[PDB]
Amino acid sequence: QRMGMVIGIKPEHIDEYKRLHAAVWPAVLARLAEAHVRNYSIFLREPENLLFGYWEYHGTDYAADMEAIAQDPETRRWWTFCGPCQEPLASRQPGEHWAHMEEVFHVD
Amino acid sequence: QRMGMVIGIKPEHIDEYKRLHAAVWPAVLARLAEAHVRNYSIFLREPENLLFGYWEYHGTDYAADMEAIAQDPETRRWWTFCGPCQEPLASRQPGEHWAHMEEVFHVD
Repeated sequence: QRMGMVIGIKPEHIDEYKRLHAAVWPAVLARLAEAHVRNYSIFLREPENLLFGYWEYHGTDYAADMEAIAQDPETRRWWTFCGPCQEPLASRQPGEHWAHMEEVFHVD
Repeated sequence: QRMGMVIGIKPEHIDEYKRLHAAVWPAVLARLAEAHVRNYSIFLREPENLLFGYWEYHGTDYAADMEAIAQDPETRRWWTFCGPCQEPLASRQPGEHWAHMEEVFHVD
């Protein structure tokens, strides 16, 4: 089960965002493995200033495991550094930070 | 070796684009495997009207295999139907159709 998501990034914080993601806290990565997320990549487009997230989720209850991560106190701390670099899409859904995208094609 | 790429889509052709990619010609899919492209997904964002492509390339000379595909007469026919649905990024590089994105994070 694949997922693609998109969020804006403030251009003055691209280098900071990059620096953070060159060394993600190993427990945050462990919290993500624990929620069955695998093969997770983030890609940057300039000058449109967009981040595109891609990951494969091998779990059973997505909205559960996502709420699990969301109150793990150390992941919560981590997001205090990512967030101010980010610019959630004005067109996103209520409750969304990253905006979910619709898969229209796959081939193994 | 992962790749992420982005292109715009004309919103009046989203349904056509979706219809085409629900049943891609098997020879196009086969020539893509021939060029070592695997786990290839495309995602749609509305209302921003962006397509985000993701694939993993297990080859050894990317720029070669990408012009192998590019004059395979069936794949060229195929692109006669995708292209007109698409809107290449004004900010893209000369010679680009889809625009390359920079990976800034990965975890297995």
